[PDB]
Amino acid sequence: QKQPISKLTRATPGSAGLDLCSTSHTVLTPEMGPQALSTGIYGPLPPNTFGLILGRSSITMKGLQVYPGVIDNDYTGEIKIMAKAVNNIVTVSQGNRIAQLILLPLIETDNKV
Amino acid sequence: QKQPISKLTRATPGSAGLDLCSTSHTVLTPEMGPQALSTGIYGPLPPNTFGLILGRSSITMKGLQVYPGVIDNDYTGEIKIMAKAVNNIVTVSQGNRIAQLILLPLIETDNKV
Amino acid sequence: QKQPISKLTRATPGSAGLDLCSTSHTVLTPEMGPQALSTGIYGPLPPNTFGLILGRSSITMKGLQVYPGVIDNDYTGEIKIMAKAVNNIVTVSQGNRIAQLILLPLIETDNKV
Ligand SMILES: O=c1ccn([C@H]2C[C@H](O)[C@@H](COP(=O)(O)O)O2)c(=O)[nH]1
Ligand SMILES: O=c1ccn([C@H]2C[C@H](O)[C@@H](COP(=O)(O)O)O2)c(=O)[nH]1
Ligand SMILES: O=c1ccn([C@H]2C[C@H](O)[C@@H](COP(=O)(O)O)O2)c(=O)[nH]1
Repeated sequence: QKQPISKLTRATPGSAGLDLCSTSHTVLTPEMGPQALSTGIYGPLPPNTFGLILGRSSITMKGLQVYPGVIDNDYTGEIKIMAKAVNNIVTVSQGNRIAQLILLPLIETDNKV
Repeated sequence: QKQPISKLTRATPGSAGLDLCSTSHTVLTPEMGPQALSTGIYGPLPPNTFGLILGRSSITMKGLQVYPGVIDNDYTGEIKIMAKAVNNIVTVSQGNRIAQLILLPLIETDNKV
Repeated sequence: QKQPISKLTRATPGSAGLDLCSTSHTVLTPEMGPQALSTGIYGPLPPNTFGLILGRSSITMKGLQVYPGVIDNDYTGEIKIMAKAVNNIVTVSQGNRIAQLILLPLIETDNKV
């Protein structure tokens, strides 16, 4: 876009996740293995939070696996969805909502950096 | 059931997850792709929390993949486990503990709803 | 090791995850299904936290799936990474960073234990 994370929207007031759509039309087959789908949405995240990319249930049930992804607080690049056709040929259309971004507290530890 | 989430139990005091068993006997093959397993347990969740469904390690190691699922705070339907046989035929018996529900803080943002 | 979790390091100040490497050389094929990779790193976790094991994006994109794993607060054994070659033969070398440990708040409920 570059579009910030503040332009994502959430389905309902109770929704845990911010919806992420692909900006591309993409056809995916099982033998293709993981593919990085474009979102046009960019990091970074609110202070003291990090992000988790997870699939939507309807999409997962339709045979498209989204691999859990961690977005770091200070990531400033494009948020991509890591996706794979499980059994069937899977077609993603431009603007389909394919994943969700969940925001979570970033816990501070003394681990060396 | 309908059974609320307050009837789930946790393995040990330190357990992060609430145990979820299937209420059905189900046989799963790899070529079947994702299947939604019944739990008889229903949303909604404590205030300002959302839920994450994840597999148990022993089950995952036995060849049954549970796909991460997001339960929204205000979801009032039945919590299903999205499961797939990875390589082998997998048999689930009634009342086997197949997944776990982890509760997490729901972070409020200004994103449009 | 036995090495505590306090010896893990994080890539950048903003990194959500603590890096986990395999201590073994391991070759993984798709027909092998899930394998538990050794880390030499042991629980337990900071008070009132639990742990989530997730893959790294580059590794996932290279065809190695890490299955999400839950580390309980009071787990005192070795943290293993549950991994599977998706399509291709995957080779893991000693000390490759293959996964990440994310720490999360442990929410207290009244569920029976
Ligand atoms: O599903 C994902 C996973 C990661 N990333 C970006 C954000 C992360 O901050 C960065 C580095 O990822 P890791 O290799 O640390 O997981 O890659 C994504 O866009 N999507
Ligand atoms: O593994 C899952 C994922 C989702 N849901 C229910 C709860 C969610 O609030 C609802 C909508 O899911 P999403 O499509 O937003 O992920 O479906 C489940 O029961 N199990
Ligand atoms: O990916 C994983 C998942 C689990 N465990 C260990 C830590 C958990 O506390 C313990 C029991 O796991 P569950 O069966 O409750 O998920 O196994 C791991 O080392 N790695």
